[PDB]
Amino acid sequence: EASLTGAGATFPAPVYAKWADTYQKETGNKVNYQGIGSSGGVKQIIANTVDFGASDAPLSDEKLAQEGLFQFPTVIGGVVLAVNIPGLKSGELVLDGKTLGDIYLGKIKKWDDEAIAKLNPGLKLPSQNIAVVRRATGSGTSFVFTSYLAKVNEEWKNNVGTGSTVKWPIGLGGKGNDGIAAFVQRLPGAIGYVEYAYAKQNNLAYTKLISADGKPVSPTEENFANAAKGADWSKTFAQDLTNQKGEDAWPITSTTFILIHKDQKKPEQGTEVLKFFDWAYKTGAKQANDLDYASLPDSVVEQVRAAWKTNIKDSSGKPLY
Ligand SMILES: [Cl-]
Repeated sequence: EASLTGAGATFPAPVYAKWADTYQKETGNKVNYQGIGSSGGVKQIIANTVDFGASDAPLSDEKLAQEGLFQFPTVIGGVVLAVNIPGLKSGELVLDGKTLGDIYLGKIKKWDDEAIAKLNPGLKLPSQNIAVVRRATGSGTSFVFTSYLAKVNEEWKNNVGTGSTVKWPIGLGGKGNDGIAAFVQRLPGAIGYVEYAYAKQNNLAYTKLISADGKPVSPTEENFANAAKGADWSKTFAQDLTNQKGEDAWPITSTTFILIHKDQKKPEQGTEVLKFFDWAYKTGAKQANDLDYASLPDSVVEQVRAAWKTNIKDSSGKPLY
């Protein structure tokens, strides 16, 4: 029986927590996961204060080598826009990239604006003020969201850019994916970006979006998976899943990563960390789908196992997988 600690991204916390609970019920091993945001996860693993870190933003090959870290992907999720709009039911409103960016730039202030009406011919939109919400500190969800905005709105790209943190043009700060969810729920007229599970599990309304190919698409497990169908995983785990071509490709999709040290000074802990994740790939797919996270293809989990044998070892150089 092992006692393990992980910390980082809130984007996948719902599935890591469920995996952890089930794993304990079946093997007795205990995994404690702290959802503190991707930046804190990177800082904590580098500081050796946790057995494993978690970040939705991938570290470059050079940064990994500099810190003696190894990175591997777990699941595929999707970022959606949770909204609190009077009269409209969930999934009713459609936004495109350009207009979404204009809302986040503060150019569009009301829900019945001409640009939103044009995208929604049949809807009776309210004259409600839009209340924009965003993340309070360094966030992996913010990284994928701003990575998307920079591709579809040039003004955003040139003045604000992409990052785990950016100089937000407008918007109240919410802490964690759960904080943005709670803000949307209490604020009539609100719009906030969150990983899908955070909107669905809290019964929040969300919008549809226009794919890179120009078609309206709904956010679903299958549609997040579709956005990764063209990913050449064999080249690198650090795949960009925003604004991808293809039928029913959710435009704001992303995978997420686990970081661990290659030279394990507590080899028993590392050995157990790998067993937890392997068990998850082997048996946890139903738990991931129940939460609407798409599973990585078997080919990718095989890449991860092969890489574990080659990179994770004790101080004498013995492989831990
Ligand atoms: Cl936060």
